[PDB]
Amino acid sequence: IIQEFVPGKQVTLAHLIAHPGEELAKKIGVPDAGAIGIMTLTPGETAMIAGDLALKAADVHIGFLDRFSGALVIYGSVGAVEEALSQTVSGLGRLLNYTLCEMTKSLEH
Amino acid sequence: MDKERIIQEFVPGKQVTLAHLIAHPGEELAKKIGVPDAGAIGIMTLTPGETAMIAGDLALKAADVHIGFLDRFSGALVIYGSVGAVEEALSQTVSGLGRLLNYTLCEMTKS
Amino acid sequence: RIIQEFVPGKQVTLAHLIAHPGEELAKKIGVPDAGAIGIMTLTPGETAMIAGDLALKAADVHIGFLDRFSGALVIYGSVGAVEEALSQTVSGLGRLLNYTLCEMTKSLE
Amino acid sequence: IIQEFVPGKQVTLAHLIAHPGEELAKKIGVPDAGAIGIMTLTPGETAMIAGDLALKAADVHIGFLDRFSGALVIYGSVGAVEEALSQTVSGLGRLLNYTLCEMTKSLEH
Amino acid sequence: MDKERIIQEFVPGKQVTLAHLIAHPGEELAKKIGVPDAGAIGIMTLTPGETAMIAGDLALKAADVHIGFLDRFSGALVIYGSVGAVEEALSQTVSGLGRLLNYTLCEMTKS
Amino acid sequence: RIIQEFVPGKQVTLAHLIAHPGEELAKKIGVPDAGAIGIMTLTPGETAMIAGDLALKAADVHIGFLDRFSGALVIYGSVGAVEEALSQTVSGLGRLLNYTLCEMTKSLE
Ligand SMILES: [Cl-]
Ligand SMILES: [Cl-]
Repeated sequence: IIQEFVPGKQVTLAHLIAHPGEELAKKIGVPDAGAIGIMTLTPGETAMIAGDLALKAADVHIGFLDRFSGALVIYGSVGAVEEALSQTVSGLGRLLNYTLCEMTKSLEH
Repeated sequence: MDKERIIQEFVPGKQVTLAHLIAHPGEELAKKIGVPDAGAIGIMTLTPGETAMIAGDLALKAADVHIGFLDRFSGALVIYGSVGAVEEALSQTVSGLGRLLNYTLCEMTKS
Repeated sequence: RIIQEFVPGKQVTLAHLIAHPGEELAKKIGVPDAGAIGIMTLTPGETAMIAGDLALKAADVHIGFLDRFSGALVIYGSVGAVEEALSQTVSGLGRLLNYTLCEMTKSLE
Repeated sequence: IIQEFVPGKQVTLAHLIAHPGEELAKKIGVPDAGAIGIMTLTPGETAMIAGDLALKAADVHIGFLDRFSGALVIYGSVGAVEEALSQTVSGLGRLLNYTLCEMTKSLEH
Repeated sequence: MDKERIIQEFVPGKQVTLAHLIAHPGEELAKKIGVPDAGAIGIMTLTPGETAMIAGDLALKAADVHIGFLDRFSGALVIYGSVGAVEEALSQTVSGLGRLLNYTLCEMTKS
Repeated sequence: RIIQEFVPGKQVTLAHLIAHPGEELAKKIGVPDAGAIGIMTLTPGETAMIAGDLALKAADVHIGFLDRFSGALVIYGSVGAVEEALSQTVSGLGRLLNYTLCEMTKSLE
């Protein structure tokens, strides 16, 4: 039989990369910051909503925001990126009842 | 052994997944989204994706908003204007899709 | 484990008769102040033109809305004409093209 | 468990509309021709391949060709559109092993 | 009763579905596809869609072809050039995706 | 009948060690004439940067290829370094982020 589909509302991951470094940062065209934070979101348009939440949560900036894939990549100090990721995931839960993920981190060194 | 392949038919459901008002997006976010800075940006996700065209027309007729972009393949509709205008456009677009085309609807949400 | 090869289904998802919409509702929908309005949705969306042709060939109706890709068709005319157009279009899509079909629905105020 | 997916190669329909008429033709932005032929194809890029096969099969022209949906809409005389549809479906089968459909028609009147 | 909703995880397979040479497309078709008239147009479909970027780079390095368009969301790659160049680019792109990235491959086909 | 709400899975689909590629193969791939090349593919594609960081943090490797969206990562360095980077990256994606994992594969000529 025909299967009917719609997008789910999900944060697939929300990951803090501490001190990614020059090589990695250049490859993805983001500043060589203290941290880069990456979120994968469904539907893809969520990246626009998440970008707003991140910017208002902490002193971070947007590396890139892609409505197609749903990727949101932010950068700034390690503490600011951690706070922005945490508040963005929690806000998507509170405002829009997203299925959430745990905040994960890759430490410096 | 290679995985078995099976042909599967799929149809999109008729659903508005997001209808969200971003109040006071700021310059950085507006530039990254790729629309002019405005009082508000409205974000909709439509399934089937092609409903974005009808949704854009409903939005324009409801209030003094502008189309940022409309993507019939991904199902995105992004509008901008005043907070009040964007709110009204989102509300009336969702209502219209429900009333006239029997869409499953989401709540109108706001940041 | 299997690999699913995705292909589109053919489905009529709405086939609705609005008997005597009246001046205000006709204006809202964007059609003349007709005896009836008929609203159909189907997928694939580009096949709305197929439904449009079947409706026109079936009865003395006119097209209020049809485009290339939306999968929505709005027709208008007398109640009998719109009823016949909807009935023959749904039946035709099922018989000729093996669409999965919804029930006809109607509103009268 | 995670479901893995890829596109299938399918002609979902291949439909000849004889004498669609001014109203329908204007709505879809195609000339008011003797016939309009519509094919739905997966993957969507197939519409580009099908367009070539149709144009070389008969004296038809392309109304529109959409790589996103996979729609191919052609126009011309009833006989030319019938031949182009028939040869396009058969060619996709021979050249690319597409899953095919039956050719369908909506008659004049 | 409303239909039950179930969240389902999906992943794209790694597959080249089409790698097709359109010889002598003609002016009408080239215009509708939206590329210059050339001796040939090459059409590829990639899954995951994002592989279109790597595929375009493989194509350019293999032969004197040009990118018509490359769509990382739909998985489309459309190239153009001489029949010989397009044939070589399609062949080497498919081969490279298989050899280096373990893609499931289609046959190189031609009209 | 059910409505499926689609969300992306997390999967590592290739994790391959090429020991002593040699001058010609290194040039073909586009990296220095290193002791080893490591090739990974994963989805969602934008998460290649996560793998890149884990690889760099794990061992003395360099990134030959990484971009924003492709889901492909190429690293290079000594055989031991590339082996360690691949092993720790695959393990890390599984443990930290609950990716579904493939087996490590290797080629030596
Ligand atoms: Cl910083
Ligand atoms: Cl004609």
